[PDB]
Amino acid sequence: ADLSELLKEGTKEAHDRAENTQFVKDFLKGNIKKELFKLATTALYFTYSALEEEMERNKDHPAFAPLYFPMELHRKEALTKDMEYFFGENWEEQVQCPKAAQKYVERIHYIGQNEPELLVAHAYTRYMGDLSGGQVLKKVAQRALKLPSTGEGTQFYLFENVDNAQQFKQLYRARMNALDLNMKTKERIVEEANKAFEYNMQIFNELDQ
Repeated sequence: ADLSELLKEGTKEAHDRAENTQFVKDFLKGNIKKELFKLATTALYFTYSALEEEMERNKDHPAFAPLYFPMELHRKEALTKDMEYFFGENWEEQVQCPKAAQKYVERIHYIGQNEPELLVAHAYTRYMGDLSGGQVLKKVAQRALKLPSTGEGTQFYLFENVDNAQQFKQLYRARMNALDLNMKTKERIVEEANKAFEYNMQIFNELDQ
């Protein structure tokens, strides 16, 4: 069967779990304050920094190269602008990676340096999710926090180099389904994706407290 299908079905439970967390529900209803949003943004910065470091490291690797999309997808530069907006120019001195997020970062670096064929598990749970929910989540944050309408603080949510999200998202699935993979390697990818959903759930719970 198709990897994209195995992932849609084999991660539906862990997807709904992390999606039904208290943080996500409070966010959708406009009930997240600035400092808490700054903490959540800090966590995204170190997470995407880690993942994109490993994607660059494996940009030539046959089990990942077709999905290397630095211009279309990478978020580190956008998240840097948002950190600059929320904390000022010396923001790096002002923040530390949260404990649950550091555990996820370690797992990203381990996968990128030892089992690169599973990197697609972490890319698929991140950017494909990010691509669809971007505009909806951008709007609620701008309103809740009264952010400038020139976009400062929400650049993470804008994929400036992707003309049509729906068309790119189709092209990405097709590339993923065309990766030369036996049925064993495929199932490891679904399990690593469930692991990723679990890490993101633990990051959300840490933010709730």
